[PDB]
This record gives sequence, C-alpha cells and structure tokens, in this order.
Amino acid sequence: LAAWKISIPYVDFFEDIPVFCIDVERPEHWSVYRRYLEFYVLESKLTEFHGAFPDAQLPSKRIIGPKNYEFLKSKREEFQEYLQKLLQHPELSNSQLLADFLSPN
Repeated sequence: LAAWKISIPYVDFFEDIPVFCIDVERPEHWSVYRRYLEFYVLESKLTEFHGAFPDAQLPSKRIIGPKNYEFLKSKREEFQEYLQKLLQHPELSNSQLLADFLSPN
C-alpha cells in the first residue's frame, strides 16, 4: 500500500492557464498543480497497464470550450473523487505514473 490521501480543494492558475491544485497528504504534506488534460493522459496511461479496472472514470473531454475556469470548478469534485479512488485501488498501489502525477509542481 502507498496510501497517500488527497483533496482537490480548489482550481487555480499559471496566469496566461487554469489548473487543479491537488492537495496531497501522508506527517508529510504537499500540493501539485495538474491540468485538465493530464488526468486524461494519466488515465490513458494507467488503464493501459493495470488489470481491468473501472470504479474510477473520467467524464469525456469536452471540446466545446470555453475550457475556462468555471468549467474546471465544475469538475473539481469528480476529479477529486477519481483521484481518491485510484489510491484505494489495488494493483495501482505502486504505480510510478500515479506518483509522478501527485509529485510536487
């Protein structure tokens, strides 16, 4: 088990670009900033390598636009859920891919 536990308390900016501030815990704490599209590559990557896992699923990318802040603040909770479940998963308990994703900056 590598049971760090996270929260996505808010969405933020690399002023330009909007990202989710993923708060990571386990007493060692930090915060990683991940964008919308990374969750999808992560997922594209992760799913490819691990068993036949459902449980945690990302809504399909929207390509409408405006791809803005409020879009992301509307996503915060499901992406908090998604990440939070990945952790509880067996088989994943030691994926690098995931660690890098929750690795600082």
